[PDB]
Amino acid sequence: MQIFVKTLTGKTITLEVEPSDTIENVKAKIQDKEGIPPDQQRLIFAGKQLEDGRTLSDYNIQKESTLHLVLRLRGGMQIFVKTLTGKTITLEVEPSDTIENVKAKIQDKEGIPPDQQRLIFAGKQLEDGRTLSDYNIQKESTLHLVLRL
Repeated sequence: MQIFVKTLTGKTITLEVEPSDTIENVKAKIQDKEGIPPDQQRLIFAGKQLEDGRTLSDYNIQKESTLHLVLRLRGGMQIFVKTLTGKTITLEVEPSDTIENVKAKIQDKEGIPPDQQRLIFAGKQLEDGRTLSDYNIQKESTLHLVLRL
């Protein structure tokens, strides 16, 4: 089971894969093969950005499927969002971003509706319309993420 990951310049990276291999795994094989760090890699198939926690079968990737690899330099503001199971999810954000916005980023990466997310910082349940600066959330600050009861 071969798949083809193609870069902007039409460079092909060919990968031997299995249905139950995750996207994180595919990104690791790319790092191994090309020297590109997984955190700079974005993978696209059927016009969908592919999520680390999902498998190739999840996305209906079969033999000789073609994926597109898109690369990012990255800017200067990350925060950590931490579940009480200990999964740390890192996010690229700006001071003027609202909690609503962060919650939409969490939706993408985890599949959790915003109305079900509770974000906690400095011991407070964070409000959707207030900003990171409002709460003095800074570079490499950690927010707790917990579910609606």
